[PDB]
Parts: sequence; structure tokens; C-alpha cells
Amino acid sequence: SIVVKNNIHWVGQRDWEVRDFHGTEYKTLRGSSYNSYLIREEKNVLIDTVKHKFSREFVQNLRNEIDLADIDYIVINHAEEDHAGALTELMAQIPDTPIYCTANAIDSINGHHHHPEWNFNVVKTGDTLDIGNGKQLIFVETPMLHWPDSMMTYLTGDAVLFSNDAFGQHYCDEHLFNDEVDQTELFEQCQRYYANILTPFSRLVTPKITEILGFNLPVDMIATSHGVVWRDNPTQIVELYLKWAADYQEDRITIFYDTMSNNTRMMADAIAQGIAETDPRVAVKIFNVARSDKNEILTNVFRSKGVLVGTSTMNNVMMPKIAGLVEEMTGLRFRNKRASAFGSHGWSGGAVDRLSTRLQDAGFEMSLSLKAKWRPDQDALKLCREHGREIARQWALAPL
Amino acid sequence: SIVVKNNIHWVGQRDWEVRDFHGTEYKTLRGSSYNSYLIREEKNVLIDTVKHKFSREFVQNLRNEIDLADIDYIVINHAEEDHAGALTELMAQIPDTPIYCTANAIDSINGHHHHPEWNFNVVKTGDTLDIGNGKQLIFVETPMLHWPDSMMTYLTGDAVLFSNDAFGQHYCDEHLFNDEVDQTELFEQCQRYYANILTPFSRLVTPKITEILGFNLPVDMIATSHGVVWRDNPTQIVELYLKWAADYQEDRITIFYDTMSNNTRMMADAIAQGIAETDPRVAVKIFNVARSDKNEILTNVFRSKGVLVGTSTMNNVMMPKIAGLVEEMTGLRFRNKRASAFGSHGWSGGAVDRLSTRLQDAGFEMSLSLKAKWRPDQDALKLCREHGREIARQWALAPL
Ligand SMILES: Cc1cc2nc3c(=O)[nH]c(=O)nc-3n(C[C@H](O)[C@H](O)[C@H](O)COP(=O)(O)O)c2cc1C
Ligand SMILES: Cc1cc2nc3c(=O)[nH]c(=O)nc-3n(C[C@H](O)[C@H](O)[C@H](O)COP(=O)(O)O)c2cc1C
Ligand SMILES: [Fe+3]
Ligand SMILES: [Fe+3]
Ligand SMILES: [Fe+3]
Ligand SMILES: [Fe+3]
Ligand SMILES: [O]
Ligand SMILES: [O]
Repeated sequence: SIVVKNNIHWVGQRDWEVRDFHGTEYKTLRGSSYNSYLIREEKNVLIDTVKHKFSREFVQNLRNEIDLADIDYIVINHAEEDHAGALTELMAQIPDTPIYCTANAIDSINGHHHHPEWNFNVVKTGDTLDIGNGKQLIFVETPMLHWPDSMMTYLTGDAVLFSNDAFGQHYCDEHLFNDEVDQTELFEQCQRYYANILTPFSRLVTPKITEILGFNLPVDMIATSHGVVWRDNPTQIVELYLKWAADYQEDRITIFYDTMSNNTRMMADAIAQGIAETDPRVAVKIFNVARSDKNEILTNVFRSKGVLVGTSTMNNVMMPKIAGLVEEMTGLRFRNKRASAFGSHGWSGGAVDRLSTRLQDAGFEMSLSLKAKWRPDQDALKLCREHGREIARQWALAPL
Repeated sequence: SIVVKNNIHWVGQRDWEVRDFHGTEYKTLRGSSYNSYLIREEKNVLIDTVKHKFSREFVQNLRNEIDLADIDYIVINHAEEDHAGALTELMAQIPDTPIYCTANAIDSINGHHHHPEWNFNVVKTGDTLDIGNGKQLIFVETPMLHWPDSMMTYLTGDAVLFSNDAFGQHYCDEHLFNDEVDQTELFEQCQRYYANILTPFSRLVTPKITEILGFNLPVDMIATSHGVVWRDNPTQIVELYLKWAADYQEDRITIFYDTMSNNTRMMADAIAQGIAETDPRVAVKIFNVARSDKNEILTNVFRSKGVLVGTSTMNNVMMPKIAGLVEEMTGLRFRNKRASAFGSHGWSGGAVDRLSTRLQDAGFEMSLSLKAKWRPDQDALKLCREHGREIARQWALAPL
């Protein structure tokens, strides 16, 4: 275990090997960590657990820290398996220990563990739990950030906000604190997490943070459930969340596509050229979805003012990876972004219009599509290059 | 080169390494081959070429066989890049050589190569080309089998049908003939090809084969553009195509899904149990789409009387790989098949109904969906098992 601050002990688990979260929907290229915390004042409090995979290690390590019977309260901020996964193993040893959680957390904890006989204590925003020595926990409900059961726990005096998933990132390191790790790697993982997970709830992020800030509670540290503890200028991640939540976009355009014989790829490259030679301010990224990291594409889409999506026509429909990615984007609800569909066809086509419509359903403000037959010759590539020019002009953040 | 029969020489290319066709839409787990044929009678005829990747090898090997100038006619059955890919390199050496192809082939050849100055000779079904020694080529248009440009070429006397893609398979072997290779491996690759490529055109397969058979032309060999030459009971693959085209289905049910935390997986296994303990005649296959070969899933769907597709709810929509696979199936147009959607959810759900509707759009006759909240307990697993029982009864090919 590691001392976070005073009597706050980190008793979590580092995961250097993990590469997949939520099936394979989230790729963790730098592993992850599952942060659990043990607070030892007059009362002993355990905050969250770890992934079920490491329940054996977690309980044993916890034993080496404290007799399990001396644990007074258990706090569950969020009942997703990577945080509440070792709960069944733990409660088997100390079944009478009270669990403090939201009303929705009873549903989700029971939904995974099927032990409704556990002693649940429903908490609501403003509710407190005294732990002695002039210190208390303050609970803050954060529903749909990102689950119905989600909440945060604040420790007075030490001024530590246990924010669970919020402000966290999948970044495994032997060092605990934000000032002890690589800043570029930390930021990349932070933005990757928000873009792929929190984007659809951005309208909820601002008001909740505003509400939390309105409590006028001091914040020395933010101890999340993933990655580093924020101790040096800890509210920097809070400020990033405020920027990211405000329908964030940079002067950037992301192009991605799938292709069966590279014709649509040729179109994508030509479009990009047209953009770059029209507006030098725009950052351009191109991805073949069949050969790229899906989460990296989505992080870029998050950072972009607009996107161009390409597909050829395959059996009168679009290529499946594009349909899949478009489905997922429809769930992420990107806001204030523009889009244009493009791609090649052999005879009757139809996939480009099909894609243009689904992008619109996904919430993008649609510009005209770009189409070509078979492999683009020099004349066709000119038209693609001109399309990029028209897009760059239409989507310009400022004149010229 | 290899002697196919008499003066027919195989001058193609084996591809032991290839693993992806049409982007990554078709996985070639046993590599492939690109069959090109040189007929040397009074006239010298080249039938098809090979993938562009091997154009250098192809032209050189062809040189070792014959002076390129002594080639009288070039036949292009199909202008997809894996057969017409080396055409530009070849025609650079012998630009005056006539190319015999369908009207649609002019569009597709020019569409890829951009050399419309080439000497094209449009052919239609019944058209002939004398090559001397009492032998002639007979052309047969096969539009949308599987491209608009597709055709077959028949050689009289030797009685060889050059069928291009049709009756072919992606199966690389040093041996040329069907009786010289592993029969189980050959069949598997043959069925994989039809299921993933030809399924949507099945209504066209029967009439065209009936038309071709009506010509009363003898068939000693079927020389396709992929894999083996059929010489021993060659029409066996023709008969298989007739069976496969007739909305083929076995007493088989395929279950596939994606899952973020395995709840839908638990549902799938329980459903399968219910089926197996209700109808022992049914063959059951289960696939996690995130961890499985997509083409294997589709081959099974092709062989199945019905399917069950599972998804959890992810940001109010379905998981992307399921949406992608469903999109692709909508293009393949499976016929006379039944389907049922299932999966888990956390709160409001909606993905299971969303999937049920899209399966219906894909052409499946829909049975009721199966839903569960979070992880299924023993009672929930019973309901899943009962769902399998109800499906088995509904989809029974015969009583009991
Ligand atoms: C398996 C397959 C299915 C196709 N289906 C259609 C179709 O339904 N309609 C059409 O116009 N072209 C169809 N085509 C032709 C392609 O769309 C055409 O080759 C296109 O230029 C390829 O674009 P890409 O190289 O970017 O994948 C199909 C091609 C293949 C290989
Ligand atoms: C990223 C994510 C998004 C989710 N979105 C929804 C949702 O929109 N509606 C809902 O009812 N449940 C939602 N859930 C809850 C899951 O559907 C629930 O955990 C389900 O039981 C998981 O099924 P599975 O393990 O087969 O993937 C979401 C879960 C995750 C991890
Ligand atoms: Fe979570
Ligand atoms: Fe988490
Ligand atoms: Fe083809
Ligand atoms: Fe082919
Ligand atoms: O999580
Ligand atoms: O092909």
C-alpha cells in the first residue's frame, strides 16, 4: 500500500497488462490501475474495491494492512465491475459491514453480485458520515457521470475528493501522483477517456462541477479510481473537463474510411490535400478504420470541428466497420460538428447517401457528399481535391 | 507453368501469404491463388491475368512461356483487380492486342486502368472466337455473378469452362486439380466463398446455370480463377451451387453477440442449453463477434435455419460490431431464415429492440426478443433457457 495523505492509504491494484475494457470497445494501450482507498481515523473506511480478476490479491493485501473486522464502513462510488468486482469476496469475510452508496447503486450492486441481504446505506448529496478526529465524509450524487449509480465522496480536513471514474484515466505507473508521471502521456490518456466515455454526458458535466464548486469545499487532492492521484494543482483536470464539456473542438478535421480496393483511400488523400492547401490553420488526420485504433479515431473526432467519412458501396450498403463506427458515434452524441460523406462505387452505388443520412442521424451538420466511380483518374482526383477546398472554406473558423 | 489439358497452360500465381481480401472483409486463412490460362492452338489466347501485386512475376513468367508478341487474343472474364491487376503492365508490352470482354467490362477495366485506347471487343452470350484446329471459344455473360462485367469462357473440344470467380475458392496448394487436394479443406473454402460473396445473387445463380446447362456443352474441366481446376466429377461444384442457391439451410442455429461485461454471453450460453435440451437435431454454434472470425460466423449463418443475435445497450444504442455485422447481413440478403434478438441492459435499455428491428430490415423473420437486467441470476438464466426452448419449438423443421 501507499500513503496518499496522512491516514489515507492506497490499497488498489496496478494493471500493466490490460489492453481491453468494455469488451474491446476501449483499448488501454498504457494499461490501467484500480484505485481503492483505506482511511484510518477513529472509524476505518474502505472506498471502492478493484476488478474481480484481482479479488484474491485485493483481499490478501487488505489483510496485510488491517484486520478486515476492524473495517467500519465500505463506500461504493460506482458499481461497475472494475471497482466493485472484489466486493463479493470481501463481504464473504465481513458480511455485516455497512455499504454506503446511492439508491441506484443498490440496483447495480445487486444486479452484479446478487447479495441483496448486504447492509446498504442509501446516501444523497449533502449526507455526511463522521469518522472521528474532526473529519467526516460528504457524499455527492453524480448520476449519469457516467452511470445512474455514480457518486463522489469528499473527505473534510484532508480535503480529498474521491471522484471515482471522473477525472481519471487509464495509465499504469508505479508512481501515484500526477506530478510524478509523464505529463504528455497523462494528458493523452485523460483526453482519450473523456472523448470515448464521457462525451455524451457533457451537458451534465458543467452543472455538476458548478454544483460541487458551489459547496466551497477545499480541494488538496483528487483521488480517482483510475490512474494518478491529483495533488499538484489538482483542479487542472477539473478545468480540462469544463473545456472538454463545452462542445469542445479545435481547428482540426478528421478523415476516416474503409476501403476494399483503395479507391476511397485515394479520394481521402486528395480531399486532405485540398484542405491543407486552402486552410493551413487546420490540423488534418486520416484513418483507415480497418487498420487503425478506433479509440484514437474517436478522440480525434472529439477534438475536430468536422469529419469526413468514406465508404465504398458493398452489396448496396456501406462497409460494416463504417456502419459500426457511425452507430457508436450516434451514441456518443458529438455536438456542434460538421460532416461530409464520400466514397467510390462500381455501378448503382448508394452507400455514400446511406452514410450521409446516418451521419445526420448521429447529429452532424451535413455538407454535400463526394462521389466517384471505380478508381479516380487525374480528373477525378482534381474533383476530390476541390471538395477538400470547398469543405475548408465552408468550415473555416475565421475568414480566409 | 502447368499443363491443365492438351495445349492449355496454367500461368497464374499462388499466394500462400495472403490473409485479407476486399480490405479485411474476407479473411483467406488458407491463402489463395490467381488462375490465368494460356491456350496455344493456331491462335494463342491469354485468359485473365493476376493480382497487381504480382504483375512483375506474371509478365516475366509469361515471357518464359511465349513471346508476348505471339499472343493473339486476351480474354478478361472479370475486371476485379485480383484478375485484371497485371493488365496495364502487360498491355504496355503488347498494346495492339485485342481484349475480349463484356460491354460492362469496358467500363470496369477502364475504371481501374484508365487506358480506354486499348482494343476492346465486346462479346455477348453465344458469341464465338475461332482459335484453330477445330476449336473455338464460346462466351457466356454472367452479369452480377458477381459483378456487372462477369462472364465465362468455354473452350470446345477440350470442353473446358473458364468460369472465373464462380465455382472457385481461396485455397492455396501446389497441386492444380480438385482430386489432388484435401477434400474437406476444399469444401470448407468453397462454401466460405459462396456464403460470404455469392449469397445475395442466389436468385440469379439457378437460372444462369440452367441456361448454361441448356447449351448442352460437354464439361471435362472447370478452370476457375481461384484455387483448383475441377477435373474429377467437375460438375459436383455446380451441383453444390444449385443446392446453396436454393435459400440453403441446415438444421442449425447460430448465436453471436458482443458483450462489455459478459452478461449477454451468459444469456447466449443459457439460450443454447435450452435449444439443445429441446431439439437434439439442431446443431448450435456460438460466437463472440469481438473474438471470432466474421466470415466463419457468416458461413454458419448461411448454413443455419435461424440466428440469435445479442447485444447490450451502450449509450442508448447497440454495440458497434453487432451494428456492423447486421449492416453487412442486410447486404447479403439471407433468405427464409428466422431471428431473435437478445441482450442485457443497465437502466433504460433499448438496444435489443433496436437490433430486432434491424434484423427484420435485414430480411429475417423475427421471433420475440429476450431481455435481462445486469447479470442474470439463477432465475434469469432459467428465463434465458426457456427462451431457447421456445425458439427450438418455433423453428423446428419437423414436429417434436
Ligand atoms: C464485394 C463487392 C460488392 C460490391 N457491391 C457494389 C454495389 O452493390 N454497388 C456498386 O455500385 N458497386 C459495388 N461494388 C463495386 C465497388 O464499390 C467499387 O469497386 C469501388 O470503386 C471500390 O471502392 P473502394 O476501393 O474504396 O473499396 C462492389 C464491389 C465488391 C468487391
Ligand atoms: C459504456 C457503457 C454504456 C452503457 N449505456 C447504457 C445505456 O445507455 N442504457 C442502459 O440501460 N444501460 C447501459 N449500460 C449498462 C449495460 O448495458 C449493462 O452493464 C449490461 O448489463 C451489460 O451487458 P454486457 O455485459 O453483455 O455487455 C452501459 C454500460 C456501459 C459500460
Ligand atoms: Fe465506470
Ligand atoms: Fe472505471
Ligand atoms: Fe471478383
Ligand atoms: Fe476473384
Ligand atoms: O468504470
Ligand atoms: O475477384
